[PDB]
Amino acid sequence: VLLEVPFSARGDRIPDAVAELRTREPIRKVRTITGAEAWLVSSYALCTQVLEDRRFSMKETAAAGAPRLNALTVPPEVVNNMGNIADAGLRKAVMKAITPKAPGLEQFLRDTANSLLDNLITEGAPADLRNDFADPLATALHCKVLGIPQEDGPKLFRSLSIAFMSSADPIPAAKINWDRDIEYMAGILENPNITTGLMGELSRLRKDPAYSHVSDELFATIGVTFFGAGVISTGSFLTTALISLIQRPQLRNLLHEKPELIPAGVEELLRINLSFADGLPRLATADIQVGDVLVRKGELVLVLLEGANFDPEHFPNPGSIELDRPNPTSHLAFGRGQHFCPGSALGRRHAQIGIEALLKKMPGVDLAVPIDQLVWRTRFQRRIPERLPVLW
Ligand code: HEM
Ligand SMILES: Fc1ccc(-c2ccc(/C=C/Cn3ccnc3)cc2)cc1
Repeated sequence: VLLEVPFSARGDRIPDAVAELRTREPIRKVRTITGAEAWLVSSYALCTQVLEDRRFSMKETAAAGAPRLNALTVPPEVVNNMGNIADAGLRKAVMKAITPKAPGLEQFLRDTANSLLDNLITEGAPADLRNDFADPLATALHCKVLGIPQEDGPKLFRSLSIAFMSSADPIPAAKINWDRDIEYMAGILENPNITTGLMGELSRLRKDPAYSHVSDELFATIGVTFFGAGVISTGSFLTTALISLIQRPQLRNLLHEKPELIPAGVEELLRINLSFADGLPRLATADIQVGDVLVRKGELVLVLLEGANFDPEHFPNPGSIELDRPNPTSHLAFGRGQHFCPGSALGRRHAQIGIEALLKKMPGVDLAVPIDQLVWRTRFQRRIPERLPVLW
């Protein structure tokens, strides 16, 4: 049979097959869960080529009749969300609202992490570091960043186990949740009490004549999409980074003893992270040579992030965490090119503060079950354990 993607939902180890593929066929034909054919790209060189050539288009993946990685979970126009934000003149305001350096935000993150951890310690081991630490921390962070009530976070969070599904077919619950969450964000924009964060700023610009013909639809869409992408990405990254750290007691102890090394540690944890369950999809808008393959206009290309990030040509001894690499931020964990993650700095800070807090409170943190007992979520856009049971 034609090789099927994805290879494994496990986020604790890279399949031996990725390295064989990278060496022998760094661009290779595969079949996606929809039955469509696609080109899987797995070397640093070819992954960077695709992501830096805008003729491999994110927007066009949404075209009717295209070969699909998975079913849309947002309206087709929303696949071009960042381009819509740019065209509306809103990129700078969005970026300023989501920087980790906003006054009080870092201290809020620290206080929230420490309170979550104190609750776990009071209750006693075992603790679930995903559902009762990493995801709540992500959720609290994004409510603060958006300027919305903390008590609204849990309901918004509960859309995400459906919103970020990677499904062969359209998902009826995804539309129900999308429409409801859009209505929530539209109400937020009409709420005079919402004056801070991303939604407070968007509410102001919505009433500013310089933005008078931006649609109410776009303003609410920004709220739903930034909450969803930010929460799912940060909660999932921190969860799987904590596994990688628990798997490395020598590194855990070093970062505990020398917390000034945590930023370098988080950068390597980003590099080796397996959180993205599928390659990043793009549709060719011209015939383009990629390695030994002439990709044809209309074909689907999938950029495998761990293909690039474990490439031994670019990252020697790729499975080893090294805090002194000469090319440390040159990984693709945040993508590359036109669609580079707009939340990258906030995502770094969320993980840095979360790990700093956990190592101080739980220096002896260890898995409370054998690692093979973790239950890896399937048919999802991220690789995550359903529960992360730890002791300390
Ligand atoms: C460790 C945390 C995160 C990781 C690993 C991550 C990863 C990524 C990656 C790989 C992309 C590129 C997708 C592509 O090119 O197809 C991306 C884009 C995106 N990220 Fe993140 N992200 C993180 C945190 C965040 C946060 C905190 C936010 C917002 C608050 C965010 C919002 C977005 C959005 C809206 C896009 C789409 C950009 C576009 O279409 O041009 N992400 N992210
Ligand atoms: F009910 C729902 C349905 C869908 C969503 C939803 C889906 C996708 C994105 C954004 C993906 C872009 N992206 C690429 C890499 N990381 C992130 C945002 C929100 C939220 C609630």
